[PDB]
Amino acid sequence: YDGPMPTPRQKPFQSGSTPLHLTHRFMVWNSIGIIRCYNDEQDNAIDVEFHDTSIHHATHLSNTLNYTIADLSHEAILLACESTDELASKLHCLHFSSWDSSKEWIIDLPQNEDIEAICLGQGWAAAATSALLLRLFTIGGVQKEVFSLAGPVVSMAGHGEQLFIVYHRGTGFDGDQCLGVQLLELGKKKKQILHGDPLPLTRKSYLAWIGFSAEGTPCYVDSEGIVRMLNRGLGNTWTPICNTREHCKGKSDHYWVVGIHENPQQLRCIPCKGSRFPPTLPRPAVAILSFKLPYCQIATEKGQMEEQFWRSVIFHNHLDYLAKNGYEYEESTKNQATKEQQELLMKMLALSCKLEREFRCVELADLMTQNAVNLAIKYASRSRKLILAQKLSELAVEKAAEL
Amino acid sequence: YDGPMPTPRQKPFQSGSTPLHLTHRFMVWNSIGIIRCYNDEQDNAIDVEFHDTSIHHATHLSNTLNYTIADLSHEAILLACESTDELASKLHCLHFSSWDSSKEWIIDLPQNEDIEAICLGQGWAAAATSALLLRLFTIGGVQKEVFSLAGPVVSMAGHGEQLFIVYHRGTGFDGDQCLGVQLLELGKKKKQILHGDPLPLTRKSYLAWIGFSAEGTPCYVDSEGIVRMLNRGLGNTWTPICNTREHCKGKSDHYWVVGIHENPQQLRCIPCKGSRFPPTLPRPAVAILSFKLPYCQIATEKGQMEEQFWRSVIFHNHLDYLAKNGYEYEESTKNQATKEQQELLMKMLALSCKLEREFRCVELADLMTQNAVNLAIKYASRSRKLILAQKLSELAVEKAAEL
Amino acid sequence: YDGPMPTPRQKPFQSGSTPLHLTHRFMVWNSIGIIRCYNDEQDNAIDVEFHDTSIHHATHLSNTLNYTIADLSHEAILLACESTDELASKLHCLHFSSWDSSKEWIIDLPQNEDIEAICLGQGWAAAATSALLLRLFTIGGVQKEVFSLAGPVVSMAGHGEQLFIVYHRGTGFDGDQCLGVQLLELGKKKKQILHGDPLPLTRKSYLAWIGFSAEGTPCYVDSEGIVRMLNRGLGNTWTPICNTREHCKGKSDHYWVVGIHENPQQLRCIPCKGSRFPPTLPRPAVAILSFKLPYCQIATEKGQMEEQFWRSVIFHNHLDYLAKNGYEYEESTKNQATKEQQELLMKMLALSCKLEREFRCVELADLMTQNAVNLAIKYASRSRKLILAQKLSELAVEKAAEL
Repeated sequence: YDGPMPTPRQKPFQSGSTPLHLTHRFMVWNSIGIIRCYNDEQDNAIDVEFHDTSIHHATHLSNTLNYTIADLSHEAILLACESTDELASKLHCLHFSSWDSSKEWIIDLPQNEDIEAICLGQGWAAAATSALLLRLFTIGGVQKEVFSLAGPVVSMAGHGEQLFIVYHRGTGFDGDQCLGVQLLELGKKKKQILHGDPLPLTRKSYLAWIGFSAEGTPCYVDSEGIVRMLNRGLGNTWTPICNTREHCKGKSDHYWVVGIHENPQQLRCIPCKGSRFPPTLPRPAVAILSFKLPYCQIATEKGQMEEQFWRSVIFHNHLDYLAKNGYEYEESTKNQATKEQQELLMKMLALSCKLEREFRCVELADLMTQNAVNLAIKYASRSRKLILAQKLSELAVEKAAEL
Repeated sequence: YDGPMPTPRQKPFQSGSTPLHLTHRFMVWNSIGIIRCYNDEQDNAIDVEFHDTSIHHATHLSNTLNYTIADLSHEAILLACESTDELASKLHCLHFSSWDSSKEWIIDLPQNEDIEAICLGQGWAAAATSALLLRLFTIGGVQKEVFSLAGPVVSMAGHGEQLFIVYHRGTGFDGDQCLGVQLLELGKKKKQILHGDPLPLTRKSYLAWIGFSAEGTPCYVDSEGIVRMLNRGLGNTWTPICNTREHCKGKSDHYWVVGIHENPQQLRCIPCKGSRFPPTLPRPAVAILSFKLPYCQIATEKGQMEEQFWRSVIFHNHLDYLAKNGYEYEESTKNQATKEQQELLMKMLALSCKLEREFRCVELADLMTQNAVNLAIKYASRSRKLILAQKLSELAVEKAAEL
Repeated sequence: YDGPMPTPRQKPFQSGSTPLHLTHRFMVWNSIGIIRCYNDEQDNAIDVEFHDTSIHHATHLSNTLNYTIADLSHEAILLACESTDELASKLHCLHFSSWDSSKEWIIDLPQNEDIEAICLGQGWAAAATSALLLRLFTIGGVQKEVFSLAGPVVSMAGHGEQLFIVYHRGTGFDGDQCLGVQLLELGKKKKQILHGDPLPLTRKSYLAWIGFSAEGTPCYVDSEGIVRMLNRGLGNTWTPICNTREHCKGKSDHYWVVGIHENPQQLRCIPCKGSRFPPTLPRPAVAILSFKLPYCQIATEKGQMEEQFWRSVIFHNHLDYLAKNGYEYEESTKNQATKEQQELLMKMLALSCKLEREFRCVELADLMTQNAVNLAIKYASRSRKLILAQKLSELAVEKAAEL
């Protein structure tokens, strides 16, 4: 027939890695460091580098078992290899931060089970296998819980107690993938935050990179340069926070995401000219792109301030998440966020007042604090906006009644 | 091959509209009013009518931008048009209920982004775009939050703070659609009630109409005349409440749903002979169909009363929803519902008692109030049903212990 | 084309039944009893047997209506038949445990609606029909709620107030099924525990058996012998608890699951040589297989004890479920479970201490009770593990601070 064709399911990958066929490739490049693998026919070597030299010294390994998957954190180095006709699939952990004399452990998966993806969390490690199993391990080598995956894994990321799994929930058509996300919190109270929700992607695009921001919010990038971030303040939906194609000059130009930071806001990525991944040598330079939510009429003052407001809102939801889970957060960052947002609301209200859009001013005042609304009332008494001042006063009464 | 064939995904639509190819078509017909579009080669006009003349005067617009999507509420008129080679896709709002002198605003979507569906809520508006984005706007023109859709939108509806999105979650086979529902509450505490649950449809049918009842419960109709309603009292499942094919006399006869009302119960729709949608002229007459849940042996007294009981139960769940969300509800309606249900239970218990089904009587008494159970005990002492009276007494003891 | 092919959706089935084409087949074989159907051209008979003769006497029925689906519980016998050109699809219940003189009821489904699956709960019965409807009935014959199914049903099971539905959520490819699970609790507070989550299956396998353990935990088996159980302590994920292929000697050997028991742990199944289901005559013998979670390096002492620990953890989650839902549970079973787990942790800590893996000892002590940690501190003071004793002491301080 001549209709829709099933899209081939994309293969699993480690975020921040370059393809396996390269002689000198990146196994992982994140906010902790870089892991490179030089593999020809004579020898196979793995080199580990840390951005902060104080964390650990540079580590060089002789890749005898031919490790093809790697992840790096401030605690350990995680390595994995598939099975051969003689050896089993192995998970290798270099626990360099351990305070004891045993800084290494390795485990063999059962017969005919191959590791397809790994990720490192805070004090734990996870491995998705060809048996549609997810195996949890402590950073010291204890086997934790095991559960089955609803489909073949695509990529896996970890941060703190959070586990971020993207897998094939179905079969897409006409170039589209059919991906689902399983988001778990592996603390003392186990929670499945997302029960295989559909992962939004740009049409005819595939998954290019997943992970967490340094502050601990799940994020991912598709092959069309669209960067999306979990919106905890919007029912755990996914909000686009950047479009790396706006910084590209041609079709063959791409950006290779390395890390995401919310405070200060910066998207650390490698500019790539001619391909989607940078060559290992010479050392590529990390670029810093700004985040921009895809808002309408962003060239106008209204659209510009509206984008700044909602970007400030979503990039400070992590403070509430750190508070709800007992983590440590700076109360000063929370206060600066509110002041930054109340200033943008006040400037947007003054703009709507100049445009004789007084109903819009009351809508903006609904997002304001009680102090900001009281200030907007006196600004409305000024400039002879008498009815607007009355509507704002009635809004201030309603806000005080909500307490 | 000769097997299952992929079903073509149905295109987005506005509920209560007639096809675009008509010279004189309905853009939207709901419980607020009617919006018609007359478009030939000479001129293009849009006419707005309100069922209640006291709400607003009849509005006539010169459709210069060729708006093809429309929605209507007691607050504003929402219009949208796709992009051309010279103009961008635009969202136009006629805020006629505004108390200020600015009763109009329009916004341009970014390049190559087209509006595919719109809907109006209480004080807000939403637009699903070709970029798989959902854009939220206040009724006054402020851009609110934005998040990505898991698939191409099919239809969109709003009521109060609720957002009702139906989209393609996959690809169906053999005439079946693969639809998912995302139900959000956009109040001060954002909630995603349904994380893309599968939307039940009749086999080989497509989505024909979605929306909310006047009381605020999500409902939808498929192409086979099956009307389904969210059952908040049954874990947010979907319960069939009507079958418009029972009122049709032939295959070519159809009913075109306009609105759904829970108190009093009535399904307002347009009878259509020969097609699925009514012609614009002459003005079609609104028919009132009754709701009937698809219960077994409904011709018998037992099945008839069982259908009346569960229809009364599901059509009063909205009272609990209005109470939990601080909305205003009549306590008298809640009391009349319970009295209506306790009377049906009492008549079903008397029927089971006549049939010497005393175990069934105790099952019916489990659904009764403590006062109704006490009354059933004295009715069981009467007519010499001594063991039944003892079982009902032990049930009354258990009910008092649950407090 | 030459690519992925759509997998034909498997047909609905009753768990514990043998195919319909057999002259003498099992309609259901569970922990309550056996129901056999002998059907040739001369006569059609249904025989009911109870494992405990004290429950009820053996029942013999003349299958005049040609019932093809059956389920059995300690309360009633449930039978169902499809519709013919003269008769409707019927649901027949033999309420043998009733304390009244009416121990039978039957109901007719509407025109062109056929029963596809049934299941028995505590005091209720459910039937999934060809109209994509789920109909609830009390054990005495009262019609309860009705809601629509997101797809064609595959199998259905019930236990207490829990309803376990597996259905087709999509179309799989290359031999894979696309199954979803809807898990409901039908008590006085209706809950949808699983909103159509994807059902994990072994690749290229189909669903072979579903049901609940005697303690009330959902479980299911695929065609590759993998037995999975709901992990309530792991965010309602699914954990493999057995692999019946490890007990098979050849490809043609299979195990036919009958029941699952958590305390004592035993998987009751019928060994089958040459086919997937046992012949009705002679009476097959019920085998008892042990549960084994698929852990790595299970031949070693570490892997063996780690498997025993997590098997003990998951097979005692039902005690917490019985407690949260007011059911009756033995506090002695909960105490024996903790003692069994603290002993395994203590032996694993002593093993890690012998291997000079002191960081791993602290990880194991995190899973210990406060008394077990205090004991591990004195064991660390012994054998001159001074730093380990300090780390365990700081862990004991942190545990006391969590109260």
